[PDB]
Formats: sequence, C-alpha cells, structure tokens
Amino acid sequence: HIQKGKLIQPFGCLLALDEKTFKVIAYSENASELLTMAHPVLGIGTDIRSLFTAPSASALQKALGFGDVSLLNPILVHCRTSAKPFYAIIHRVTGSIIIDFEPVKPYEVPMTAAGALQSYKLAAKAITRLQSLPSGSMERLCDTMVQEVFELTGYDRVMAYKFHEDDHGEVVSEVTKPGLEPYLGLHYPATDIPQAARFLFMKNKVRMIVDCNAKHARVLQDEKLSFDLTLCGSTLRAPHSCHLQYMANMDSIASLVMAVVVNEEDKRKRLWGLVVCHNTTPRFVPFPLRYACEFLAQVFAIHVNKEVELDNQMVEKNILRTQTLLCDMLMRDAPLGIVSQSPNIMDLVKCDGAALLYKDKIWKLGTTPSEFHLQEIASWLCEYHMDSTGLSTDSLHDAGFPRALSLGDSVCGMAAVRISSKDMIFWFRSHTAGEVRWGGAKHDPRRMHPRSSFKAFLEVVKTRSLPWKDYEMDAIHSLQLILRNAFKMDKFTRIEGDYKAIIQNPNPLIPPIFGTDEFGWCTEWNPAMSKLTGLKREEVIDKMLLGEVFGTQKSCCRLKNQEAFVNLGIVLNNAVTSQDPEKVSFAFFTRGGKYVECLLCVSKKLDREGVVTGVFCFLQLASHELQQALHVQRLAERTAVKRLKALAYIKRQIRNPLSGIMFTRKMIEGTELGPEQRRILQTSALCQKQLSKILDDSDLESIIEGCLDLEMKEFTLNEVLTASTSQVMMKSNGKSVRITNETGEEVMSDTLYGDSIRLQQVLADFMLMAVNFTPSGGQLTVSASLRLANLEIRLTHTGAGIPEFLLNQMFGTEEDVSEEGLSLMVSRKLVKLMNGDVQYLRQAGKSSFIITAELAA
Amino acid sequence: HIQKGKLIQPFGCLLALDEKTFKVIAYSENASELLTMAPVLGIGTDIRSLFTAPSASALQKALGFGDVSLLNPILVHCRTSAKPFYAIIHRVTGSIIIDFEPVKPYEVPMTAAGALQSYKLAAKAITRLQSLPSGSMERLCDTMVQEVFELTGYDRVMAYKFHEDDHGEVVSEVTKPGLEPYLGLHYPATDIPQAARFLFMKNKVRMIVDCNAKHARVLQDEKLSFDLTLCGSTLRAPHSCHLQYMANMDSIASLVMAVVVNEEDKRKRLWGLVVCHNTTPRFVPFPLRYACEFLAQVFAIHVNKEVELDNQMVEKNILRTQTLLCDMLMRDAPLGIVSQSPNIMDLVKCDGAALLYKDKIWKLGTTPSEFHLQEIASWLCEYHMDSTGLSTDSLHDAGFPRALSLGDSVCGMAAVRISSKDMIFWFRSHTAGEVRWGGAKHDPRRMHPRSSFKAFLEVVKTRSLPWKDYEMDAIHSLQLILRNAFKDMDKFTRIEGDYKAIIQNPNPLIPPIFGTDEFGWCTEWNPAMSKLTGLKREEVIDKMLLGEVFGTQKSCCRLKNQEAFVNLGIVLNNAVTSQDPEKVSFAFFTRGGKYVECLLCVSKKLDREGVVTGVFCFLQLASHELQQALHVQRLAERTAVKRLKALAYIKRQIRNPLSGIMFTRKMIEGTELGPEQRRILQTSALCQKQLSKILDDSDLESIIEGCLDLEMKEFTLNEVLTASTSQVMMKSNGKSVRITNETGEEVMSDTLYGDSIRLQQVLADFMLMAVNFTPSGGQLTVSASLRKLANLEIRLTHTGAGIPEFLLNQMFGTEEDVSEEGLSLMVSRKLVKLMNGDVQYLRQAGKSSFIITAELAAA
Ligand SMILES: *[C@@H](C)[C@H]1/C(=C/c2[nH]c(/C=C3N=C(/C=C4\NC(=O)C(C=C)=C4C)C(C)=C\3CCC(=O)O)c(CCC(=O)O)c2C)NC(=O)[C@@H]1C
Ligand SMILES: *[C@H](C)[C@H]1/C(=C/c2[nH]c(/C=C3N=C(/C=C4\NC(=O)C(C=C)=C4C)C(C)=C\3CCC(=O)O)c(CCC(=O)O)c2C)NC(=O)[C@@H]1C
Repeated sequence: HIQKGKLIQPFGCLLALDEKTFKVIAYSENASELLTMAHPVLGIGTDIRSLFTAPSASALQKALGFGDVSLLNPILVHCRTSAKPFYAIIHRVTGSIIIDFEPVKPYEVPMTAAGALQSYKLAAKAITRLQSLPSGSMERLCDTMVQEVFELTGYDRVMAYKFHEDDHGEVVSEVTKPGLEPYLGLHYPATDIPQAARFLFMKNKVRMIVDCNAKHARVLQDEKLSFDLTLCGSTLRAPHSCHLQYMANMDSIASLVMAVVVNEEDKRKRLWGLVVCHNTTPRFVPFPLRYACEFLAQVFAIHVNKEVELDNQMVEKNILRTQTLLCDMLMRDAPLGIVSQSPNIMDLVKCDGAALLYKDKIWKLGTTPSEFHLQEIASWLCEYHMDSTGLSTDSLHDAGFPRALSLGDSVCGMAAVRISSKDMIFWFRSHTAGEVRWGGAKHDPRRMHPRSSFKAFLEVVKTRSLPWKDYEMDAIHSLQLILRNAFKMDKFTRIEGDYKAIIQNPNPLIPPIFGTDEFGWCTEWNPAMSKLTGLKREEVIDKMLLGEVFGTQKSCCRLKNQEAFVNLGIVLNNAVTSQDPEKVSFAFFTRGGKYVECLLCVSKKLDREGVVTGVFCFLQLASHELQQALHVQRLAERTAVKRLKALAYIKRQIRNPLSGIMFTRKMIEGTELGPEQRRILQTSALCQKQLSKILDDSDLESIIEGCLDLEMKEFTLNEVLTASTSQVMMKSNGKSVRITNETGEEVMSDTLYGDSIRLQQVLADFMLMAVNFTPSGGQLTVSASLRLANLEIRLTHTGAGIPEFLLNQMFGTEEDVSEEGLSLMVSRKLVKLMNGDVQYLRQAGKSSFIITAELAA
Repeated sequence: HIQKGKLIQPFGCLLALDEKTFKVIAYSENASELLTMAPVLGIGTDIRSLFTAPSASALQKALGFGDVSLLNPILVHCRTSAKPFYAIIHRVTGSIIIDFEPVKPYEVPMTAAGALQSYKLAAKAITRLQSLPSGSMERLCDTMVQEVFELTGYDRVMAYKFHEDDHGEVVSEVTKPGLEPYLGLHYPATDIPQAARFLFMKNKVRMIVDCNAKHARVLQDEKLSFDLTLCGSTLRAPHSCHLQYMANMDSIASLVMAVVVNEEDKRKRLWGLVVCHNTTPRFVPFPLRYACEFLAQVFAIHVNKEVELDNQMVEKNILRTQTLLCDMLMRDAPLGIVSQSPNIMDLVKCDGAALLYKDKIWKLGTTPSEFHLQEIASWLCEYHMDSTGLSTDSLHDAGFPRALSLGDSVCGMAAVRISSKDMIFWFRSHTAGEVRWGGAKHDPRRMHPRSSFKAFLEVVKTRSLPWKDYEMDAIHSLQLILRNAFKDMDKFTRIEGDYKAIIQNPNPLIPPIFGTDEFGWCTEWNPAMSKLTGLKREEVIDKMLLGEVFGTQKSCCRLKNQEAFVNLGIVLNNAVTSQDPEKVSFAFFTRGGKYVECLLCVSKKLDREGVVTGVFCFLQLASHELQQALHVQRLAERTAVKRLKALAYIKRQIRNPLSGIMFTRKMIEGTELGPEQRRILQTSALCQKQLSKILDDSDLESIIEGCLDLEMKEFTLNEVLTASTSQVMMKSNGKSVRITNETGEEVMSDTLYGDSIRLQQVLADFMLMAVNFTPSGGQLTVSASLRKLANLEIRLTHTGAGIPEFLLNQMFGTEEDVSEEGLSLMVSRKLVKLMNGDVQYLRQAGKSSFIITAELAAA
C-alpha cells in the first residue's frame, strides 16, 4: 500500500517503458486525455517518439541515453498537438524507466528552470541568509529555516518536527499567517509516523499531496512477463488511506513534506526530522520549486551538523576549566582553603549550595538546609550506606529518607562524598520545573484508523531536579582523592530513576603534572605524566628538565628542534618572573616515538616566607580542533588592543563634564524659584539621568539579542511625553514644524509602572525623525491612549513620509543598515522586549507611527 | 691556524686535567699567584687540594656529568683564602680544560650558578624583542642593538652584516653621545679571515679585555704526546695583527657575538655579528656573556621569520599579476589594454609604458618622444631579429646610438613584439646608486692592518633597477595572450649579465582556467588545468561540470564529501548574480590520489548585449601559510567593522539627551534668572558646551598627531577656571579636599584671545586627578600669573605624597599601555605643547605641584 498500489494522483500522467525496446508498457488511465487529446492510442506496444515533436523526441532520447538522469530531470517537452508543454521527470528502477508528465502553467516560471542548476538557483536568497547567520544558536537556525520555507513555498503553517532518541516527535518551530491555533511544543507519539515511512524518507526526500478527495487514476500493467513494477519513486503516488484520514481529521487537504537527513556519526545518516507544510485548501507547486527545497534542506542539514560539533566543544572546554580549578585547589593546604578563598567548591560543579562537615563543624554557603538537617542526613548516610563513599541522588524523595518531605523545595538534589569516617562534603541543588503538552495519546513504547488526538494534554514532574552528569562526579571524585592525599576501591552508587543499586566506578581527572627546583632539577613527576610519556618517576628525577629530560639530542623526551628548546627556556624564566599561568603550545616526542602536542601552563611555586622555591607546571591535552581555534583567536586578536582603550577614554572624558553639568544643576535646583523653571529643571535632570544610564551600557549585542535587563519603577505618562517632546522641540522649531499633543487629561495624568527612561528614549527618537521627514510648515500630532496596561501611541506627521528602504531596514529585512537605521532596529528590538511592535502607515499626505507598549498600572 | 697558540689573557687562570686520572697536566704562570697565594702547582697535582672540600665537591660532580655545559659557571672558593672564583669547564680531545675568573665584588653573593639562572638576565630584552610587530627588519635590528647597548653597557654597539660576497655593511648602530658614527659603511671581505668565520660557528661569544696587556704562557707538560688545543677556551689571546687593528680603530675592549641562522638546504649560516667596542678596558661577568648568547639566539630566530614574510609578498604579487592577466584575457582587441582602468602600467613595476600599433603610438606616462620611439623600434629591428623580447637595464650600455639624447628620463627598457612591426615598451627611469664604502676597496701571512679607515665613495654609471625573473614571465604571458587573440621558441634576450647578450627562456604565468555555459556543460578547459588534473580536454568537454566532471562518485575529479558538492553548486549559482570575483576554498582529488587544495575564483561571462552565457572560473595555487594568513585577515576585518559600528552606535544616543539638556537650558534662560543663578547658568553652559565638543570629535588620532584645529575665540581666565573647578568639586567634597585660589583680580579681569574649551578640559582633568591623589582634609591651591603676547603660568599645589613616577613617565610618552590616567596626562601635556608649553611635576614633603606654561594673545 505505502510501497506499491496501482493508484496515482490525477494532476499528472505516468508512463513506464522498458530498458531496451523504448516501448510503453504501463500507462495511466488519464494519460490519453492529458497528452494526445487535441493519432496513436496509448496502449501496450506504443512508442514514446510518436506523440512528441521532433525536438522534444530528440531531447527525451538523449536524456534516456544519459547515465545519471537525476541531473537533467525537468525536461520541458512539447505535445505533438498545439503546444501543451509538460515537465517530464524521469526515474529508473530495475527493469523499467518511469516518466511522470506534469502540465506546465504558463503564468509561473515558464522555461525558467530546465535542469538541476537552474532549479537550485531559485533558493539563492534563502541559502545566503541561512549562511549569513551567526553561529551558536540552534533555535535561531530552526526559526530562520522554517520562516524561509514558509516564504518561499507560499503555504501556511509550516513546522519543524524533530525526532528524539525514542522516535517520538516534537514540534520545534512554526510560522502561520492568520490567527489559527499554534502547534508549538506539543509532543506526538512515535507511532504517528510508521517505521515504513521513516525508512522510505531516506530516499524520495520530498513528498507532495495536492488534494485529499481527488479521484485516483488506476495504472494497468501488461499480462506478459515483468509483472514487477513499483511506484515508490514516482512523484505521483497515492497516499495511504490511513494517512489520508489523518490529514482529513487535521483540517488540511494539501501537504509538502521535506525530510532532513544529517550525514554525521560513524554514511550512518540519521533522519533528524521533517519540515512539514499543511494547507487547508488545495495547492500545487512547480517541480523546480520542490527541487530547490530538496537543496535548501541539504544546506539546513549541513548547518545543523556543524552546530552539533560547536555544542560538543563546550563540554571539553568545561573539563579543561575544571582541571585548572582542581590544580588550583591542589596548590592549597587544609580543608579550610577550598571554601575560604575565592574559587570555592561551589565552582567545581554547577549547583545551588555547598556544605562541608569537618570535625563536628559545618561550613555552609548558598542554598543549604539547617545544620541539624545535615546532621540527620549524615546519620542516615552512616546508618544505611557503608558500602560506598558517595552517591548522587537527583531526588531525595525518590530515595529512602524519612525527613525528605520537610526539607523543602530548594533541596533533594544531592551529591555527597565521605572524605573520612565522619568528615564529608555535600553539594545541593534546587528544583527545576518541566512540563509537556503531548499532542494526543502517549506512545508508551495496523488498521488503527484515525483517532483525532490533536487536542491537548499536560504532564508535570517534581523536585527530581537536573541530572548529575559524569564528568561532574569525576571532578568530585578527584577532589576527594586530592583531600585524602593531603590528609596523609572508591566505589559509590547512583540513584537516577529510583532504580536502586546502580554501582559505577568513575576515573580521576587530574592532568599530567611536573615540577622543578629553582636551579632546574626535576622534583615532581606524577603518575599521569608517566602514563602519557612512558617514562618512570624513578628514572626521571634529580635531572635538569631543560637539557636532559627535555632536549633535542640524547634526552628522554625529544624536542623537535632548537626553537622549542629556546621557547621552553623562555617560558620557564618568564613564569618564574611573571605572575599567573601562561598557556603556550608545547610539543615533543615520547619514548616510543609518538608525537604529543598539547598546551603547557606554568606557574611559580611558593613557600611560607616569600621566596620562590621552584616551578609547577601541567599540561592540557586539548583536542586538535580546539587547539586550532584557540591559536587562530590568539593570532587574530593581537591587532585589536586599541579599541577598548579608546572606548574607556571616551567614557571617562564624557563622564567628567557630565558630572560638571550634574554639579551646576545641583546649584540651580538648590536655590528656590517659581514653578515653571523648576519643572524644566526636573525634565533636564530626567534627560541627564537618561544620558548617564545610556553611558554605562557596554555592548550593543545585548540589546540586539533581546536579553537586556529592565529596571522597573513608577512613572507618569505626562513627564515622559514632556521630556520626549522637549528633546526635539529645538529641531521642530528649526523646520518651523508644529507639534501637537492630543492625549487626554486622564491618559496624560495616568500613573504607570515600567521603565520610563527607555520609553522616553524611544519616543524621543521617533519624534526626532518624524520632525526630520516632515516638510517645513507641516504638523506632527502625538496621541496616547491606555487600555495589564496597554499603551497605544500614534504619531501622525504630515508629508510624503519615510522612504521604503528605511522601512525595510527598520523591520530588519535589509542587511544594509544606516546609523539612522541602527537607531530604528535598536528601537524595534527594545519595543519587542516591551511586549509590542512598531508599525508604519502611509496615507495621502500623512505618515503615521503605531507604537504598542505593555506597562503595569 | 690558531690551534698552535699557547698564550692566554691575564684576567684569569687556565688549568688542564687529564681525562682519566683528574690530575694537573697544564697550568698557566698566572695560576700560581692567582689561586695558591693568600702546595706547589706542578704536574699531576691533586685538584682537590686546591680548594675546600665543600667547594671541591661540586667539581667532581661537574666532570662526572654528561653534558657539563648545562652547569658551566661554578662558584668555587680556594682551600685557604676562600677567595670566590667562577669556574668554567669544557672538554677537549683527551683533556678537560677549566678557566677560573675572579668574582668581582659588584655582586659576590647570589647571582647565577647554572645555564638557566644566567639566562634570566635577558628577560627584559627578550620581552621587548617579542613584543615588536613583524614586517620590517630595520626595527628588529635597531631594537636588538639598543637592547645590547643597555645590557652590556659598552661605548659602541654595531650590527655588522655579511653580504653574498662576504663583504660587510653596518646596518645599525647606537653609540654613546659624541664619538663617530659608522652607519652605512662597507668593509672588504679580507677584514674577516675565513678562519674567524669558521671559528665563530663553535664559540659564539668572544671577549678581549686589553689589547696591550702582559700575557702568560700555558707551560704544557713535557710528557704529553699531543698539543693542548686552546681554541675553545674563553681566555685565549687574539692575534697580534688583530691587536694592531684594534689599536687603529681606537678601541681597547671588545665583545663580539655571532648570529647564526638556519637556511634550508638544515644548514647553519653566519648571518652577521653584533660588535661591541669600548675605548677603555672593560670586564663583564660570565652570566652576562651567557645571557647575550641566549639573546643572540632569540634574535637569530626572529631574523628568519622576517625572511619567510618576504617570500609571501612575492607570491602575493604573482597571484595579483595572474588575476590581472585573466582580466586582460577577456577584453576587446588592443586599445582596451591601454584605455581601461587597469593597463599595461599595472603589469610590471615601471615608470612609463608605450604601445606601437599600425604606425600609431599610445602612451601612458613618462616616455621619450614619439620620434624617439620610432628610432628605438628601428634600432631594435635592425639589430635584433632572432629575439621576440628584450630587456636592458641601461640603454647606453645596450648599444643604442642615441641613448644620451634621452637623458635622465628613461634608462631601462623592456620590449616585446606582438607582430612584425607592432610592439610594446615598458620604460623604467634612471636611479642613483651611491655606496659610502668606508675604509678601503674590496676586490675578489705577515700582512699588517691598514691604519686609515677613510670613507671614499663609489658611484655607478647611468643605471636603473634590474628586471626581475617573474616580470619577464608576465610580459611573455601577455605576449602569448595577444598573439593568440590576434589570429581570430621565443628566445628572450636579457642584457644584464655584464657579458653582453645572454639568451634565456621564460615560462608563462597563466593559471588553470575552465568555464561553462548557462546550462552547466563544460565549454573551456585550458592546458594548465589539464596538467594540474591529468585529464585531457577532449575527455572533459561537453559534460556536466557539477555532477559528472566534479562529483562524489563516478566522476573525473572526485570531491571529498557532499558538503563540497553543495558549496560548489552554491558558488556556481551565486557567481551569476554577484558578478564579483569571489575567492573560495576549493579542494579535489586528481586521477591518482592527489588532494589538491586551492582557491577558486568565479565570474560571469556577460556579453555585449547584456545576456549571460555561462561562468568563467580559474584557480589560484597558494601555499598553506598564505591561505591561513588570508583567512586570519578576513576574520579580523569583520571584528573591526563590528567594533566600528558598535562605537558609532553610542554617539547618537548621547547627543539626543544632550539636545534635551540644551533645550531645557534655553527654556531656563527664557524664564526668570537671579544674580548668582545667572553665573551658575553660564558655568553650566560652558561645561555642556565642552561636553558637546568632546563628544562631536570623531578622531582622537587627529589630536594625537597634531592636526587638531583649535577654535579661536575670546574668553577670560576666571570663567574657564570656574568652569573647570565646578567639574571636580563633587569629588573634592567626596574626599573633603579644600580648593583655594590666589590669582590676582587683574588676571581674572584680563581678556584672553584663544581656545577656552581645550584649556577648560585640561584644567578640569588636572584638578580632578589632583583631588584624586589628595588625602582627606588636604589642601589644593591654584595660582595663575599673567605677564604682558601674554604668558600664562599656572601652579596647582596639592597636599599628599605625590603621583608615582611611572605616571609621570607615561605622561612624557615612554610606555605602551599608558593607562586611562597616563593617556589623559599625555593628551593634556600635548595640548599644552600646542601652546608651546609643558607640564612639570614638582615633589616636596607633603606637597605636589603641577606647573603649566602657555602663551596667548592680549590687547
Ligand atoms: C691582519 C692579518 C688582518 C686581520 C686578521 C684577523 N682578524 C681576526 C678577527 C676579527 N676581525 C674582526 C674585525 C672587525 N671588528 C670590527 O670592529 C670591525 C669593523 C668595525 C671589523 C671589520 C673581528 C670582529 C674579528 C673576530 C675576533 C674578535 O676578537 O673580534 C683574526 C682572528 C683572531 C683570533 O681570535 O684568532 C685575524 C687573524 N684582520 C684584518 O682586518 C687585518 C688586515
Ligand atoms: C494510521 C492509523 C496511523 C498513521 C499512518 C501513516 N502515517 C503516514 C504518514 C505521515 N504521518 C505524518 C504525521 C504528522 N504530520 C504532522 O503534521 C504531525 C504533527 C504535527 C504528524 C504526527 C506525516 C507528515 C506523514 C508523511 C506524509 C507524506 O505524504 O509522506 C503514513 C504513510 C503514508 C504514505 O503515503 O506513505 C502512514 C501509513 N499515522 C498516524 O498518525 C496513525 C496512528
């Protein structure tokens, strides 16, 4: 049924011919009407040449003679009768060649695309905008991809549908033109899409259905041999009745499904998901557009695959940071030092609280329960856990604890380790919320018919909190080893999904470490270094590290050349002089002849009284890609050291006279006067505070990304409107343009809660260019209305209006952005942060700005 | 021939030991007095009896070591007197030689006792050398010479450098004030005997303490069957001829350091020397002359990375020439070669160009007369028929009868013949070649050194720069292009070998080229691409370029993976719309396992009617280092653009509220104003005006260089002083600092003719940091004196210890970071210097004074 089925959609015709005789043997029922109806009859034994013109016949013959027909697929042919062009898509199967003919609509791309490259040309804008995006954001990539698919196809309600590890699908993004229901975040069972279709989407990467209720046309074979004739590869295949019923229940009758195949992991291609478009009315799309979409999907898959590895780099970067911090704590003494100094045990692993139980004393910091609660915790640990030195229970409620209920919500995520019989360490986490809105019946790992489970659902969780990862437990184990060694097996459990007795042994995380005397003799050579190099601590000790241990000839470890020797000496001397570790590239040859290339971090050793008593160094074995990225960043950043200095200088030289006007205004406000210039003083102080808070902002990218912090406080609309109008009265009077305020007294005197400074900035800039783009003698009317408080702001200014290129700039659809356009985008992003939008309206002689803001009243 | 020398310098002692039994077999006459005096030193004496047991214990360890050079300088005390000495040990064939040098009481304790402690003394010089941006050799040489000057402390330091003919040329020099410069002089190759050049590759540091000093004898053992070599010892005496040469140069002490670079065949090569000269006897401890052997090694490393950066400029020039040749490949006949924006003058570096086409002349710059062009063509035809191109550095030496008529305008010419009569000329102007050549002339025993180093000059005849090897290749490529285009070996002569005409053979520079029509089929596949890939043209043409020729399977050239296929399609489609030649990374496999990695450049094939007919692509075979450098530059440009936009953001959002403050101030002026409120109003106006001017400035480097145009106006000192004070008294109240003024009323009432904004900014900054450094409850007094042109002197005296000297050094402009405070200090000092003044810092017990001097106009 999904595989074969002598039924095809009726918007095209099909013809299956033999490999050698080039004679028709399978023909669709509607082929005669579509092709030869103004003559040979389309019956078994008819040729393909008779019913087509000489150039069309020659082109078809050449295409059939071609080896890889997948390149020149859209072969625009002409009927033997008057015109009637047809696209002539071609597929090959074992023993047969199937040609699908589709009518060519003259009003849309006639002869524009007749090959793979011309078809691919139709997605250039989408491809270049996908490429132009910055890296590091998967959700941004998905949103852009679905938005471009929606714009290019002309459908509605396009959606990205991602497959999880259990094959249950989840909607990730969506874009719809009207105000229909948003399908976003809903989860669907893994049985919605059968394994047959999922495997069939490995090939036939684009599937199209035009009408649900269209009467399918039968395809009749020949009664002679070669009964095998499969229609899986054809673009005219009748969808299965079950999916037909499902789509009918889903108030859609058209569909265009494109598979996303990520070619990563060790072929081994995996179906990441689908880009599904659903239409409530019949829709047809020319083949070049559907071939341009099978190319955009490949580009999207490439970008997703390349984002996965950028995500992967962060884990190893965090591991390197943890190793550095572990060495830092190794350089200290006593259990008091891990918590006393700045980088504490709260920084070893992400958490919300830390506790140390040392000799019947508690050192706690962060979100921790009461001391007696920890005492009962330790009593239960020493009463029921003797076989393990630790554990990681994500939910203390799930594990056995009589008093877990009364502990609270900010607890029950634990990681505990016993340094000794009594003295132990605890890491505590709070609760993390999480819920799902399953779109139907949960799969809970056919002739089933439709079920109409496209309604709603809700599932919640509890204080189970975030899971504890593996390298985190490795870090805690390494800290335990360090503390135990400093004082003078290691099996502990894990309780994740209430399954008891999950015993696992982790591995230490200590990096290779070596250390030299002040003269140069080698003193410290830890087992990790012995494993990495192959040497033994006994045979490398009381020797010169520069020249004997590391040397170009007759040395245990061989440096490549003399430049490495010079650089090693330079970094040793600099580290004895300079402060804090310096990372340098370091490469050598092992005893067995294997090249090793890592990073070296060196730092001075210290005694109890001042003097430097040697050098302590360790190696970071970063991966090759991280090393290249760090090297490129280091090389490139050497040319950019002046920009921050200039920025700081400008900030200082603006802050000084800003304080000067602060001080003069302090005098002016100090002396008592009448009301009007006191009001002017208040407005000037408000504008000057706006200037000051604009100054302290550091980076623009925070505003662009829409993550800027908001200061919430009281204000009134009258003062903000007056300040904004005052900021541009001078420019309004420069062009003699009158500005009027039609806001009512009730709205004007309203008291609201929000960020008045940003609102004043936005309104002042809008009024500013409204004055700019209003011809002299014109009028600009600003009105405000209040309706959770919704502030509606109308700016109606006379004149022709702002040119449309600036409009496409402010909407963010144009990459070429001017400084004015910079002001526009910043303003629009801030308005979006304020739960609103900025709109532009053009009428005869009047251009009007719509501003919508959300404020608390 | 120095192995026979048996004479040593008298500043130390030399002691030889037999390799087997560690007994004395050679002692200098100086050793008996230097060490023993407070047993008789003879043959076979036990070395242990010479020094104390704690001191002698380190010795046997040192001789027992494998590579003793890692622990050479050993502090040793004698057995009885316990006088400190530095011992340096080295090994000769069948013997161990030790040199003992007295330890000067400059620093008798601590110091260095190994090869790594001594290296520490050059850390500052190494850091300064490493912090220098790359690109120029002159900066490196001057920095190296300056650091040597600072470290050693000799009178003169020079960076003598060898040329190909082994003749030297001083490249840099930094001397004590006075004396006599030597920069630019050239010296004969006979000043450095080959023996010294060979010896320096083994002993990289050589010291002479006194040319005229009483020497000592080695007193070799009679029982030795071999002569004791003294070449490697640091106490070896030099040659008498070289002593006389030092006497002629008016120098006594000397400390030379060889520079050895690694030239790929790796082979050592003596790049040059670093020579230190002193007019008086001088002594330097061993650790310093071991930190100089390390600094020289670092300098040699850095002087071989400014040679690879010069092998990349040539490759970049080759790539640019190839791009320009491809540009001329698609053009309409001749007369578009000359008229269009890139012309023949951009092909090779020349001063003039000319084209002779069908008895007509086209010119593009400094060229001789048209009749002179016809005469040149006639002479070249009547004298050279078996050559299609010629290159002469000098036309007079070439044999041109009328070369003297041209004069200084043209000296060198490169010409090619596209047709029988039609030709192309590049003319390069005459340049002057002058060499100072001090001393004597260089032209390829008991000889005594010359007594005079007179600087007699040398000058060459009428000559220009020589035509390089690849310039002829570019000209030949243009010749081939025009020859092929006209239809629809060659034996170029290059007379510069000084042996009349020598005939060479050039090779073209044309890069691999291919091209497709609008449907994707291959249409152009040039021989260079065939050589690069191995595919003959007839095996490729009329095939789908993307999918059949370049594909991931069953294709002529195999791409690596699917991403390359997608990227190639994307580039081929984007080239039709963008039209720009876009360099993209390309990589493919040839017929046999060759992973070619190059740069693809694609451009459309727009025709006369304005309709495209395919694409035209060519590769650019570039080395990995050049590709990485281009990638790094491209990465940095985006960051620069982003930072520029980010900086441009803030100015508008500061200016708009500023405009608000201005409008409110005008409305305040419109309303009622009191007497003192009026004064506060003008102070606020002045301060906000200063803010407006400082914000509206866009280029700080304009002020830094000195191109800032000050706003000439009229003002008074009292108003500027009040405006500058009002900016800082908030911090004065923050630290409870009391500000006082002692200026006379006449100066306040005096009218000043100048810029008040800059003076106000400078004064505000000065009192700001003066209050910052003033302790709580302190005093800050301002005194202004005006003398009538009116000279103004301002004294700012504040309580406290004082501003640290590093801030003053940053003010004077002697630091890199400088810091916000230091940079503001430097800017204020430069602005005062524009007023022909300076900022002075005076320190007294509990007092610190800023002194500012300036001049203005008065009426
Ligand atoms: C006499 C036979 C000729 C001669 C002999 C000679 N020269 C050397 C060694 C050196 N000559 C040096 C020359 C220079 N140093 C300078 O200051 C300048 C110019 C400003 C020059 C040209 C230098 C340096 C050396 C290296 C040794 C050193 O101690 O500096 C020797 C070898 C001596 C030894 O150590 O055995 C000899 C035999 N040089 C001459 O120019 C005269 C004509
Ligand atoms: C029948 C009782 C079961 C069933 C069968 C079935 N489904 C398909 C194909 C598809 N199912 C799709 C599902 C979704 N699309 C959406 O919009 C969402 C969620 C938002 C879901 C879950 C899609 C898409 C397809 C592919 C359509 C296509 O044209 O390729 C098939 C294969 C039909 C075919 O013609 O190959 C079959 C047999 N699906 C069910 O939900 C029930 C349980």
